[PDB]
Amino acid sequence: MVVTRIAPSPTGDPHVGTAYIALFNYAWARRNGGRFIVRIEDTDRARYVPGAEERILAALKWLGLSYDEGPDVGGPHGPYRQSERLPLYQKYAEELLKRGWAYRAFETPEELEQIRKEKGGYDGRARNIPPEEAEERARRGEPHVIRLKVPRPGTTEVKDELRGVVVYDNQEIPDVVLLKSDGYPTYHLANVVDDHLMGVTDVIRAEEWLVSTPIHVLLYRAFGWEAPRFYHMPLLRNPDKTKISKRKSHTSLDWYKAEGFLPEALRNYLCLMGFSMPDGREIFTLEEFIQAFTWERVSLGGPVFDLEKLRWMNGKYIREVLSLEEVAERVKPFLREAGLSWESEAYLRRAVELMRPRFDTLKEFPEKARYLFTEDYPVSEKAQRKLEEGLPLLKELYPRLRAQEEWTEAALEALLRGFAAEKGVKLGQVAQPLRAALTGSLETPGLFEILALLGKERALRRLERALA
RNA sequence: GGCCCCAUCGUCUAGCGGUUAGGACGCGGCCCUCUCAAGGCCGAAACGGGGGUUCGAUUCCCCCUGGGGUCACCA
Ligand SMILES: Nc1ncnc2c1ncn2[C@@H]1O[C@H](COS(=O)(=O)NC(=O)[C@@H](N)CCC(=O)O)[C@@H](O)[C@H]1O
Ligand SMILES: [Cl-]
Ligand SMILES: [Mg+2]
Repeated sequence: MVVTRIAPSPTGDPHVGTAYIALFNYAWARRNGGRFIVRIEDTDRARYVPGAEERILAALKWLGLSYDEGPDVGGPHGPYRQSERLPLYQKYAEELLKRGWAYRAFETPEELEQIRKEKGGYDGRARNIPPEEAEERARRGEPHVIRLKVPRPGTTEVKDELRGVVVYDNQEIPDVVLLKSDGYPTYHLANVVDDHLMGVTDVIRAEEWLVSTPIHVLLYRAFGWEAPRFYHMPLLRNPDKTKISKRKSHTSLDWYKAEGFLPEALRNYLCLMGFSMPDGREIFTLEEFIQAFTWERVSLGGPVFDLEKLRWMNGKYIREVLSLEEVAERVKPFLREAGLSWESEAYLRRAVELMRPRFDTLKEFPEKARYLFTEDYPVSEKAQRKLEEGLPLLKELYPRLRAQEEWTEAALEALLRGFAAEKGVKLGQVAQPLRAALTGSLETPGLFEILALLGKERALRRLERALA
């Protein structure tokens, strides 16, 4: 059938590139009624960042993905952490040794640096060590690595499902280290052994790996295994076209979550990076994505990750895809994180409704609608100016307001409209300064809905401090 | 620098021999209107260069340019 996987490396924050690739693997597996695996590639102890693994697993679930086999969901071919499979790689590295497909190299890091300076890259000198002496020197505990014994001279063909066949000259393929002197494997060894053992048949990873692929094709041969299909995706980029990175862009998924980006939108956005719906539609669900997926509709150029369009899409979701109630729920954490409180669910909901079209991130709601939840709100210089200029007519309106019994948006509007008429003045000349008195701002939702919201007492109690 | 991949508006893209080269973000204008948004309408904005193939190239082939990847006991 079809078995795909995402093989994150726990070395930092949950990378957006990781989500991007995981999405295409998830779609392809489901579209074929296959399996989607998660394998944690923690083989480099120097770059290992404790706490990374949980964070990446949480981020994929947050985005809406699900996996069938993995670290925390079990599976027939585990463990799903390479660090727990160490003995396994040893066994296969030694098997290559016997098949004559690899050799032991004893050079120190320093000698290798020197060889690289003279000949540029390892020259395979350890191949000239009699196999018996190599084995003997190993039993003595002498530190060493196992390298892939590339067939020289020759040519190695890689088949990319998206670009056709690409020919590599074995002279372009180094005798890569398979097993490190600390007994840990290199990405190359672990990847093939594990992809094979876990049944993967469709390898989808970014294009940065295409040139390493020939090494993998040769490993599958050395073991006498069948190679899976390869699909190399384009690399997400910084605005300056360089491979996306933390110094020039936001690459951390936990950053997007903390900024109030809806996971559904971030997901939707990531799908338009190298893929597009038949009918050009750009707002769609994860389920529609799976259903429409097709390699024929994948673009191969490296897409710039545009934060502005992401904000736009996030706002589109907030106002057209989610219900008023879903938005009101997702806003709470951000209200709490801002130290604001809401009286009740009804109040919150109405507040969110009034602001729905005025914020693109959940974090912006507490910011722009602060005056609706606390009395501790800023007053813009522009709002203060408009307040003083209209102070006189607000004083003449105050008594009319205190007299008003039906505190409804409809009633209030008819009241103020009439007040502006009799005073021979545009509603705006009385509506603008009242807005500043109530909100401390000049950019808010409709006055009547804002006036009604708090209730007669609350609204007037604030209008009074303004006239004071 | 060697090797490999890629190439339509500023950005994400549709196109898959013949189109007024379409859509989206963003940008400008207009309508809406009590502010700001949201929404609607209009607009400016692209096929990197040179060869070919073909009646006919954005599209098919070659070269150059640009961008990216890799040449690590990193992934
Ligand atoms: N800027 C970018 N744009 C788009 N995709 C990007 C990316 N950066 C990383 N990726 C892709 O995300 C997945 C995991 O990245 S990663 O944590 O560094 N780990 C690894 O690359 C290796 N553990 C796995 C390689 C493989 O899948 O065979 C891998 O599929 C990797 O290719
Ligand atoms: Cl990074
Ligand atoms: Mg145009």
